[PDB]
Amino acid sequence: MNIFEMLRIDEGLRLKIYKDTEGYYTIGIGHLLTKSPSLNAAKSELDKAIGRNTNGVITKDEAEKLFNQDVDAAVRGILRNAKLKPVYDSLDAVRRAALINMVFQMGETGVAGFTNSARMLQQKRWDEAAVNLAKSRWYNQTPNRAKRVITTFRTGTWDAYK
Ligand SMILES: [Cl-]
Ligand SMILES: [Cl-]
Repeated sequence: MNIFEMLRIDEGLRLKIYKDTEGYYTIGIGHLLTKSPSLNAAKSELDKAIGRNTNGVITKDEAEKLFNQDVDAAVRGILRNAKLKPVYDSLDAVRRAALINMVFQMGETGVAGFTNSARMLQQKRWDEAAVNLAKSRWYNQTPNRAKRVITTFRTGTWDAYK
């Protein structure tokens, strides 16, 4: 198991514009297009992302292309972030995947704010971090995905994904 598969499991694949758990316009593998309520605006962002007039629909390859960009962007974001980078460098390969997942989902900033859990992760207090991570809107809104992510940080294995 790796980051791509992991995220593919958490986000799914949709080739047609859809609304996310928050009600935001999305396409492919969790690619947020816009926070605006307008489908038009969404479609326009989509066309700009793909580089063609899509009319709200894309192919698998297109979706995968957005996905590769998005993962690349997430790692790079962590790496440039002053609060995140150290957390990331302190972790093993599996747990690094867990942190990338949260960032892909909630953005850097979002993640940069679990200040207390970050400290705990850096000190390698797994059980503690997992508890603290659970006290969050994140966990309350997407409890099943969140539990998968937290078990990965707790255990250091891919078990939640098997
Ligand atoms: Cl884009
Ligand atoms: Cl969920």
